[PDB]
Amino acid sequence: VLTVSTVNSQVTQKPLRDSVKQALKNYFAQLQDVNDLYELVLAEVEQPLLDMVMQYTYGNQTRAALMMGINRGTLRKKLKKYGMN
Amino acid sequence: VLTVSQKPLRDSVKQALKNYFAQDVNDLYELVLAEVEQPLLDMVMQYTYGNQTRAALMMGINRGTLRKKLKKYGMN
Repeated sequence: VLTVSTVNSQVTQKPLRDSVKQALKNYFAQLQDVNDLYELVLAEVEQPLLDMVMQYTYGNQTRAALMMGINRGTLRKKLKKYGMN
Repeated sequence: VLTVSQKPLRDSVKQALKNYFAQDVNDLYELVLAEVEQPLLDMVMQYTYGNQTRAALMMGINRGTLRKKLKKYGMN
């Protein structure tokens, strides 16, 4: 269960989606028109995911793709997309 | 651009994967994706007050994809 630790005014522990809700919330007030919010968020999440995965598997695509649950082709598509290849 | 009150959202994702990895995986992608789509759909839908037309435009996806996803997370 993906969770994130944090420190409040005085330390705490909420799921990942919360951080997402906050960023989205914060983002809206930041406006004054959006048109590619999806791809925008995906990228802000796929890359860190890729890093963590690739880091674990010492860049071993195969062993990495097997972890995320996707085929090598796709993985390569994303890496190349985020220029990590 | 997507940050939380002041670092990027990606940092949270990275830490969440850090604590998680600190424990095997088989469908990590979907795991993370759902953890990101639900709140997204939810936030956008609430933002456009249920106006799926504005929502899809805002997200950059067709009405179908939006209905598909919303339905996927029982947000229908």
